Amino acid sequence: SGSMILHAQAKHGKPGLPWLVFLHGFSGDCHEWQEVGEAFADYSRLYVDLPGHGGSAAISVDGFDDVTDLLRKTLVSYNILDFWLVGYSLGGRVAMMAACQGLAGLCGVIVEGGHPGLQNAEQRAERQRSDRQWVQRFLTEPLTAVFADWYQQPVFASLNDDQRRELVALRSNNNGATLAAMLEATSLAVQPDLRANLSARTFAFYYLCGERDSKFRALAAELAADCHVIPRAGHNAHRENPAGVIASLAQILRF
Repeated sequence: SGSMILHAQAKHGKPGLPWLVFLHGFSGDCHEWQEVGEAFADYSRLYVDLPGHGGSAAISVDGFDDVTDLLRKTLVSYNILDFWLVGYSLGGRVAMMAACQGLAGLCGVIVEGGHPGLQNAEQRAERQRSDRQWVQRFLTEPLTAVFADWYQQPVFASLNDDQRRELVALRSNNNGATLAAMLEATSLAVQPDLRANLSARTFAFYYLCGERDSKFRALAAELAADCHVIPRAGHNAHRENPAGVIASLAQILRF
């Protein structure tokens, strides 16, 4: 279909300052990080749509290598030469994979909710089982029906009914086929265990955790990261406490 890059929204800041390149989570889009990112009016900001999502819905990938290649291509096309990657959940995993492969111009990586990888064949088989079942639902069921159950998952337990309904309605603005393909392609089941790579890193790496997010606080500690704990926040700290996340990002980026 032609020479492709990822769809993204660019905001230009001061010349000489780095770009902040933001990566959303599964089912989301490039609006995910804008409430937080637009606080950094002096930086340039790139809000990327991952394959299968937003304006990148028609861009398919077979795995992380394809995603990393597309991200690299996109950065080159925008002439982004110095940048931070900031990723939430799947976007955090994309950021870690790309940084570990190696990206020219990378200043550092900041992750919220990004799993560094499973550690044995057993955990992987089970995540593969779970992801395959979701994939088949996204591939065959009306999106609203799938998302209705999606938001009943334990990670969303802290939500109320109005919030769940809102999210179901919002995320039903996606395509099921492209979401399914991306879910499969970048499944945690096929991701390497990045602990060794992260330990041996030559780039800066920071972790943000909602106070209530015990799962990712534990994972951040496994990565020997001193997590920036965001008060009054759970599984999506940048959404639940945007001012707190802005403060933490300012502490990290500006010093």
